[PDB]
Amino acid sequence: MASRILLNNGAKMPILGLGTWKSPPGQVTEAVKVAIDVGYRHIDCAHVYQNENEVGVAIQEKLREQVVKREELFIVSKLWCTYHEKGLVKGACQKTLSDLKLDYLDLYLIHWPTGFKPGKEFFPLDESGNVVPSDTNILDTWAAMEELVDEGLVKAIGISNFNHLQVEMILNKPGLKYKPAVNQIECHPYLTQEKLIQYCQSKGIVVTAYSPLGSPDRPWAKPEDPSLLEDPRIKAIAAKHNKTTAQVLIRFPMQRNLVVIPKSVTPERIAENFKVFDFELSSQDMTTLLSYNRNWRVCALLSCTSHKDYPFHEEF
Ligand SMILES: NC(=O)C1=CN([C@@H]2O[C@H](COP(=O)(O)OP(=O)(O)OC[C@H]3O[C@@H](n4cnc5c(N)ncnc54)[C@H](OP(=O)(O)O)[C@@H]3O)[C@@H](O)[C@H]2O)C=CC1
Ligand SMILES: O=C(O)Cn1cc(Cc2nc3c(F)c(F)cc(F)c3s2)c2cccnc21
Repeated sequence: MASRILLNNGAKMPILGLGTWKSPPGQVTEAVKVAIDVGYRHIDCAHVYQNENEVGVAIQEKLREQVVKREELFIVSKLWCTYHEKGLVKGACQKTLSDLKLDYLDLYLIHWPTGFKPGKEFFPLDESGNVVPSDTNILDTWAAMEELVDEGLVKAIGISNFNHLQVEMILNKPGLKYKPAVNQIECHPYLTQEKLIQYCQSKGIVVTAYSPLGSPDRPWAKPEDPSLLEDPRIKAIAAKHNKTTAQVLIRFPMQRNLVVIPKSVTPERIAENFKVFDFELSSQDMTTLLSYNRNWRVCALLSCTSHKDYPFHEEF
C-alpha cells in the first residue's frame, strides 16, 4: 500500500510511527536517531511522557546531519488533562514546542477527554483516590485547540480516547471551524474496536492504533495477563508468512487503513518493526485476527471512572 494516509487538512501522515511512552530519557535519543536512519518519519510524543526534551535532541541532530528535512517529518504531541482550561492550552503547546525544539507540530491531540484540576500534579487525587476533575468541557477545549491552528503553532488537531458520543459532540459543535483529523485509540487483536473505527472512518477521521503489541511493558502488567506476542494462534500466522509475531501485529492495523505506532527502544526491534511493507495478510488471516477480540483494555485507570467524561462506560 501507500506509506502515507491523507488527512482532512490535506497533509499526508506516515502510516507507521514510533511510540515514546515509557521510553527512558537516557535511551530515547538513541531510539529516535536509529528510527530516523532506518526510515521512520512519524514520532508519537506527549508532555506527560517526560521525555520530549530528549526526543527533540534526536530530531535536531538528524536535521543538522541532513539525514532528513523538517517537511519530511511528522511530529505528534498531546495536550495533557491538567491543561484543558481555555487559557492554558497555548502555554502547554508552547512548552512542548520548546522541548521538541520545533516551531510547529504536524498534529496536536487532546490526550484524553477528561479535564483534571490544574496544577503541578499530572493526576491530582482527592483524599480517597478519585481524580479531581476540572469544570471544563470538551467543546471549550476544542475551541482553544482551533486557535493553535490559526496561530500557526500546529498544522492539524485531533483527539485521543474519545468514544463515539464524544466525537459526535465535537462534530455537532456550534461554530466548528476545524474537524478532528485523527482519533488515536487503543487497538489490537484483543480489543478490535470495529464499531468505533467504522464510525470514525465514516466521518472522515483517521484512526491511529496505540498499544498495537498489547503494551507488555505497561507498569500495571500482571504475570497472569494475556500476551499477544506469545499467543500461539498469532505465532502460527506469523510462521506461515516467515515474519515475526510483532510484524504481524503491526501489519494487521495497516490493512484496516489505520495508522500504527509501536514503541521500542531496542535498535534491532526498531528496524524489525519497520520491515512490514513487503508482505500482506490474506482476507482470511484478517477475519481470523478480528475473531480474537475479547474487549480486553490495557489503558484505563480506576481512579478516573467517576469523571463525567470518562470515555469507557459507553459501548463504543
Ligand atoms: N493516546 C494515548 O492515550 C496512548 C498512546 N500511546 C502511544 O502508543 C505507543 C505504543 O503503545 P505502548 O503502550 O507503548 O506499547 P506497544 O504495544 O507498542 O508495546 C511496547 C512493548 O513492546 C516491546 N516491543 C516492541 N517491538 C517488539 C518486537 N519487535 N518484539 C518484541 N517486543 C517488542 C517493547 O520493548 P522495548 O521497548 O524494550 O524494545 C515494549 O516493551 C506508545 O509508546 C505511545 O506513543 C500508548 C498508550 C496510550
Ligand atoms: O496516556 C498515555 O498516553 C499513557 N498512559 C495511559 C494511562 C492509563 C490512563 N487511563 C486514563 C483514563 F481512563 C482516563 F479517563 C483519563 C486518563 F488521563 C487516563 S491515563 C497512564 C497512566 C499513567 C501514565 N501514563 C499513562
